[PDB]
Amino acid sequence: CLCAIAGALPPNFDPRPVETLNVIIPEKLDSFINKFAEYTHEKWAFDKIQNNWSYGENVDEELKTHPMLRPYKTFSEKDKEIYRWPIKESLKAMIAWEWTIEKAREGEYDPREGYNPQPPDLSGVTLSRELQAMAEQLAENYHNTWGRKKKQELEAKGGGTHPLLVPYDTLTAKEKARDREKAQELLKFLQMNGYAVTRGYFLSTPAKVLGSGGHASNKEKEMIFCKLAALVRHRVSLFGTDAPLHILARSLDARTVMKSGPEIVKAFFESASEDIEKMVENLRLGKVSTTVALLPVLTTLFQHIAQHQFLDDVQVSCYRTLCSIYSLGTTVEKLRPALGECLARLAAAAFLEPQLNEYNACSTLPMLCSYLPRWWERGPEPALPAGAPPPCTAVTSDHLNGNILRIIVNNLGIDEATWMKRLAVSRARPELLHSHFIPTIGKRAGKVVAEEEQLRLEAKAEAEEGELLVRDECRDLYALYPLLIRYVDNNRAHWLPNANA
Repeated sequence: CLCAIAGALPPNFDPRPVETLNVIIPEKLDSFINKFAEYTHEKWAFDKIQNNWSYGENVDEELKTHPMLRPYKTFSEKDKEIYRWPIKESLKAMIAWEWTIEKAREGEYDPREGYNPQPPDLSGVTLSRELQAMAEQLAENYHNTWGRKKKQELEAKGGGTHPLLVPYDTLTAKEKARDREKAQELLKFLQMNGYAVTRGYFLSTPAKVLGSGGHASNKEKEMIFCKLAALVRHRVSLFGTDAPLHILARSLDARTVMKSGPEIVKAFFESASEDIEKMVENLRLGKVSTTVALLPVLTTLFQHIAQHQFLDDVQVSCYRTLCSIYSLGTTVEKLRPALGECLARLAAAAFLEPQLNEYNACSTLPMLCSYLPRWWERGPEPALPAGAPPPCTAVTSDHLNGNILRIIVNNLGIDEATWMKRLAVSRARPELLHSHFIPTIGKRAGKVVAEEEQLRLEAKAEAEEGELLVRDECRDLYALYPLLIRYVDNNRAHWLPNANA
């Protein structure tokens, strides 16, 4: 669910300060420290100028005076160290992370009584998001450092807790700002100096590729406890698939990879159903738009050869990849000829869902001729062979993408054959799937004879209601007839031409 949330975004404390005091800054950077300390005391005097503060004998807030308000040149270097200390500890903390801080780009309201700094405007500098992460993590350093000192201190005092004694990610954004702003000046002053400063979303997708690597670890499992977690991770891949550009195509290739490693098991079971949802993720892989994916078809051909022998789950996954072929209808060719080979494997002879998969696979005049022969077979109306022919019917619907309209009227005559078949079960439900193909196939005079089949529905309703009159003094046999007749009513939904009426 958290993955769904981040995917929606894509559209006794234990402080860890880095070691600081042990680290050694190069001495030439200390001259830079002179600069940041200079601006530090100058701007600090400047905010005091904002409130009309001035130098005086002693520390007296009510007197509008403060002794430290004296020029930076007046400081002894050791007094400068009092402001250098956060600077040196910060830069040493960065060198412990070995963040680069090096020479590069060229270096650079009534006035009040007393010392008068005229500061460069550091606060206006624009940190880059990588550098914003750097300031975020240095502020995280102030957080963990002054916070670790605060925890060891309060625990030394026998005290309880403080609001800031928290992991840095916890913070409300303005609390992040409380040290982020001090770091900003730390890094904003760096960028204003123009010095190179480095650690030395799409991240969800790259992490998905990392999931593909952990999936290679799952291939290591295919070599055969973590693997169940890999299965829940596959479920996460499904829910992430529900959330679903070239890197995304790379992810599609990863989907082909996981589909293949799953395909090794193709020839507990709920994880195989997760492999089916993973096949839907393969449909998402079809959505993305190297040739290794075509190899998946090559296993499909030999699996098709297994069909000649007459397990089934591999054929179902092939039906799902065929649904991805329907996505191609919403959208290597020799591998399509291999799909024609599997079509021959179905042509040799329950597997009707795989037949529909072939109808999806349809998405060259010889195909039209064999389809005409299939119409000749349609003339014959053992019905299970027609159920196999339903794939040829939907493939014929694919062929329309003319004469195929009148051929579709002949298909309506085949539906009349289905009506004669319907005069008195689950194969009839497969015929209802064929009726969905008729919905794809959607002349009135054929629907007039079909209306005569509706008259057969009237005779059937009459005999059935009369059977209910027998019930007044069993009906379930008439119920299934009412259901197939309801499928014929779905064919009437295909007939919905009302404007012509």
